[PDB]
Amino acid sequence: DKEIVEEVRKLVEEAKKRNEESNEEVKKLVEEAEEALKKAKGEEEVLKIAKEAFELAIEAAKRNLKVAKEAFELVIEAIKAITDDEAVLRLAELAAELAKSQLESLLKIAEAAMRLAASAIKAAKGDEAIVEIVRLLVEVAEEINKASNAVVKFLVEVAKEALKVAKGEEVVLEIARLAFELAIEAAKINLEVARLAFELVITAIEAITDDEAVLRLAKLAAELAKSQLESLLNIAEAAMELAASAIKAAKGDEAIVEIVRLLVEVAKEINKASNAVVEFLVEVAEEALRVAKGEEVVLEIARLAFELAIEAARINLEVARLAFELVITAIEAITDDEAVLKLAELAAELAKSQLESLLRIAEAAMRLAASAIKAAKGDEAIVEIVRLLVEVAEEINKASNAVVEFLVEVAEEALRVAKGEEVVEEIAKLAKELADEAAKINEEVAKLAEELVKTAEEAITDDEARKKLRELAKKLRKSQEESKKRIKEAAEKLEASARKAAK
Repeated sequence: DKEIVEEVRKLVEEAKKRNEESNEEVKKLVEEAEEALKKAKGEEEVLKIAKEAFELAIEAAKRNLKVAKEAFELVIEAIKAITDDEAVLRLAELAAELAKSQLESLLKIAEAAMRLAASAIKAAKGDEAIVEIVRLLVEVAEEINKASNAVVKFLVEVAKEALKVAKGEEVVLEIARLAFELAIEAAKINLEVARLAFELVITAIEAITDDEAVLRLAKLAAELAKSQLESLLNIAEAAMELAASAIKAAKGDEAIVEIVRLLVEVAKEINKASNAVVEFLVEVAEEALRVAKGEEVVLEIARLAFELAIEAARINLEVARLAFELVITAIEAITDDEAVLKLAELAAELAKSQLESLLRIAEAAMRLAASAIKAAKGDEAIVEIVRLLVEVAEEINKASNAVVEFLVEVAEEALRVAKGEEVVEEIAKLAKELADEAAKINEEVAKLAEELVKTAEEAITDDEARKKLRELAKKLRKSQEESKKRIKEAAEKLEASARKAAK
């Protein structure tokens, strides 16, 4: 019991002092390369130094996983024994502290690699050398996400094992709460390494002369942005299974509402981290549009940033769909009309989050195009930017509709189980408001898009381009009116469900 609770306690301490030595050997490793870069008078030699230095950091990241995986595998073993639920919780808190250490050590590795790339950029005179540096840094940061998610997948595995042994309810809520906070902590570690790597691409831009490399730094920025977004999506998928497994061993209804309530909060941090990395991506594009002197390059930047924004709305949508099936699952294990009414609210709260998240994506692609207009000269290239823009807007309506239909699908299940009359009435109340909040976003998006076509029409002369820009304005109002219709039809389908299920 305590003779093996003390054992894992001593295993975590050494694993944390190995991590403390892990990035210690990395800080010394970076300073050496910085000393060599400072003195090495070369250009193919600045790259070979950064290359093998980035590779040493990638290996040290794979080392931290070899420690954490062997350490987590041991914690699982000590859970196989131990009868006391009062001492599984001890073992569960020890695993959370361990994974928070590996992720802190992983962030510290990327920060040291972040320094090395900047040292490689000063001692690099050619544009071709700068771009090969950033392409090597994106390689390191992409393995930092992969190791960060691996630590998360192995922690939520430790939680799953401790849940099967858990007999008491309050022990389960603690296990769930402890491992949700780690997914949240890991979500912010991923956002930290994104902002760092994005600011390096900025300093890489400020050293570039040609317009060719500026496009290659935007492509390299778009690569990391999808990498950061899918890395957060995997985190969301990790907390989903932990939420489902925490419910299979959940005692009663109050424990399941609280498990879903904690689940929603994680899905929030995923939306707020997704938003923050999309804004960061747009600034790098804005820093790259300001310096671009050619329209053949300006178009390629906005088009790449809009693909990111579109893919952001789709990952915003999957995280919603992940959290919505889980809410449906929780309703299946609820016997109280009070705890099923409190599962519809937390669903309608996760819906308002995805829409405010969708809007912030839209607002980001707005100022992206706005900067593209100013960096564009000629009515033709201006219209194509608006074209690529309302494409983003059309995928904001569709993702909004899908967000509402997912919520109505959840209301349809809570209704079928709500055997009480005021519950049927309450579920319908809090549901139609998300449709009013949906049409409110659909109008906010349109106003935003309305300012942009007016902006484009001002910097336009060639009458034909005005006809093209007029066909897009008609296109945009068309898509948001359809989206407005597909939202009323959802509330109409749902208003005829409190009718059936109630007297």
